Amino acid sequence: PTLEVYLPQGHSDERKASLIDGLTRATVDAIGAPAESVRILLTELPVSNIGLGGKPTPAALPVIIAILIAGRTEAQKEALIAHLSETSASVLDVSLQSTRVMIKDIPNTDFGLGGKTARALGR
Amino acid sequence: PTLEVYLPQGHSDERKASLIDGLTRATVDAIGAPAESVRILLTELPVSNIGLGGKPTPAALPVIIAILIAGRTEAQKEALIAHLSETSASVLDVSLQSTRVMIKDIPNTDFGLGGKTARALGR
Amino acid sequence: PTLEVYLPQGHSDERKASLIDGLTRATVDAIGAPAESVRILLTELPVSNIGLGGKPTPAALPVIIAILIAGRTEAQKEALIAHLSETSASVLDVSLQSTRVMIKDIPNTDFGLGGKTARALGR
Repeated sequence: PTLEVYLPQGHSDERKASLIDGLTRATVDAIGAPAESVRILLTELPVSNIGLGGKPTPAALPVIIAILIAGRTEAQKEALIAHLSETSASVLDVSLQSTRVMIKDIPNTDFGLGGKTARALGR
Repeated sequence: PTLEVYLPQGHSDERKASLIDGLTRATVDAIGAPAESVRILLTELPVSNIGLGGKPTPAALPVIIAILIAGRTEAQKEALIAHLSETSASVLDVSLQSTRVMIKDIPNTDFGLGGKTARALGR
Repeated sequence: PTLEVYLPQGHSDERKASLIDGLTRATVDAIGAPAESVRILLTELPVSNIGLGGKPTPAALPVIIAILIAGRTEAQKEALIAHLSETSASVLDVSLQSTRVMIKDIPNTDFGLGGKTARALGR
C-alpha cells in the first residue's frame, strides 16, 4: 500500500516518525499487508494552501489517501478507514471527526513493480 | 493547473461536465490561468472507500487537490479556495462546509510540460 | 520511486503493461534508481471525468505524478521529465506536447518505508 497524508506544517520530526509508525501498524492490522510493503508520504501544506468551507485553515486536515491493489473486501476497507483515522487523530492530536480517508483500488493490470504488472507477478 | 476532484459515485455525465466547466471557470477567475491550461480530473469513489470520522460515508467528499506551479500569492490561493469551494458546493448541491481544497505547489524545476521543465519555459 | 499515472479508460491490458515497462525504464534511465524500486499506479478515468479547457476530452491526459525521496538534482529531475514524457507519448500514441509531469520531492523526515522514516534508514 501507498499512503499519502495531507497535514499542516508545524509537526515535529519525531511526531511525523510516530505517525509513519502508527499508520503502518494500522495498515498491517487492518488489511494484513506486510509492514515492509507499506510506503508513506506525508505532504505538509502551509495554511495558505488548505481550504475548509471555502476559508484557509489547517482544520481541513488530515486527509489520508490509501492506494491498494484491488481485491480487498468492504470489511477490510472499513477497518482500514477506522484504523487510519484513529491513528491519525491520536498522533496528530486532533478530533477523529476531522479525519478523511479516501481509498483508491488499482486493478492488478494497472499496478507495476519493477516493470512488470501485479497480475504478471501473481497479485 | 491540474485539479484532482474526489467525488462519490453516481453523478451523471451532465453533472460531471457542469463541474468540469465550473471548476475551470473558478480557476481562471481566481488565479488567472488560461482555460486551456486547466485540467480537471474527477475521481469517483465507492462509499466503501470513503471515510469521515473513521466511518464510511459519502459526506467526507468533495475534496479538491489543486496542483499549481509555485508562485501564486497567498491572496490568489485564498480566492482559489473560495471559488473552488463555492462552485463545488453549488454544482454538487452539498453544503459549502463539507468542501475541502488542498493546494500543492510544484517548483518550476519539478514541473513538466511537453517534456520540458517549467523553469526552462520561463515559468 | 512511485509514479501515479492518469490515463484515459479503455486501453488494452497489453498497452498498459508496455506503459509500465516503458515508464520504469524511463525512470531508471533518467535518475539511476534500481528498476526493482520503481512502482507505478495507473489510474484510468473515463472521458466524462476528464476536462481540458472546461470540456470533457482525453487530451487532458496523460498526467504523471512522480513521488521521489528528496535529494535528486535539478538535472536529474529535468531528465526524468524528458524521459517519462517521451515514453508516455510513444506508448500511448499521443503528442509529446500534451504530456504533463509533476515531481513531488518528499523530505526524508516525511517519507515512510515499512514504518521507519527514510531519514532513519540513511536516505
